[PDB]
Amino acid sequence: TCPFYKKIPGTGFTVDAFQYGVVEGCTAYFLTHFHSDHYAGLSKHFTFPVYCSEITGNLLKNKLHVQEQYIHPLPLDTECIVNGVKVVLLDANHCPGAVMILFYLPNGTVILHTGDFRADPSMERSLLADQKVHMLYLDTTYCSPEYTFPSQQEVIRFAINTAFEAVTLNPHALVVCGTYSIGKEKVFLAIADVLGSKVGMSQEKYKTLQCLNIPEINSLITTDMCSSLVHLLPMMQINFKGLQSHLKKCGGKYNQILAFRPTGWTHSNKFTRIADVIPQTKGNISIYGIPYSEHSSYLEMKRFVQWLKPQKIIPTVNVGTWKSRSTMEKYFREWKLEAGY
Ligand code: NI
Repeated sequence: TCPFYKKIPGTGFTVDAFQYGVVEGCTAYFLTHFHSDHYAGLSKHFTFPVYCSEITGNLLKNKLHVQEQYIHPLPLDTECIVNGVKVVLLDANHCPGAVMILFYLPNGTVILHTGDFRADPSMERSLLADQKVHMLYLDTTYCSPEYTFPSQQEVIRFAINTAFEAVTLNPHALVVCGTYSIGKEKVFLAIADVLGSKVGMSQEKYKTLQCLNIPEINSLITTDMCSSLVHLLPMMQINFKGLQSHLKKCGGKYNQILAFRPTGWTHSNKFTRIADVIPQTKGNISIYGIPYSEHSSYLEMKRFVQWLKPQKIIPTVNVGTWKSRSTMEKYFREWKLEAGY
């Protein structure tokens, strides 16, 4: 059945709740972003109103075939009325089209649902600054102090410099990047830009990227693999076997692969700086795991919450075990006593 942390009290609304069949009492289903654990259940047979960003609505229409009449895209940073309730969509700094949702309840309660987000000090100057938030439905993915990671800018600098050096030493090296969802497009687009190439990819993945309103995209991507020296593959093919296989398919155009796996977190982060990252190598194949995150680090999360000062926090991630739930609740109380709210 639908869990309580997916329901917005005082409304007929749910968030990211498409796999429970008809939710009793639901008048509008919000979708924060186009990731499968959140859209799970949508298809061309869905006949209830879906509220989302423009980009998420492009993916619903083109990838899932949801009928246009049930897609309700809203502009960001704009007061909108949905079934008599004021809402605002805010950029969540997650994947393309991902939003946070502000609900202004008829009784005067204000609720922020972060969806999935990577907290940023820029958020402290959005429409959030303008009123008090009483309840926070929080993306707690990395809510423990072991989770540190570098800025996205530092990670992309490392990837650009590594790729440019390799290909300049060996003009017959191929760069491969893994993907299994939207998000993290900066990794492959930045590397292709420094090398003067388009990114080559499957017809399915090209279609997906063409829904994202990315500026000048026709100039950066292609389905012609032969004309590209940065290839995108399924994350599952980023291993020695899969890459050896791919290299055979390129017909002797290349004699070396340098591959990137943008993971979330990996426990090399507790010890190792970005400067000191090294690949796994076999033969003429090297694989780099780079800590490019689209979720908050522990410190980023803590800063956002201590700035916002909510009266009540409802975690949305890691809620399945008592030990996780109790650990998170202890951090929330620490943050509140340190900051004085
Ligand atoms: Ni996500």
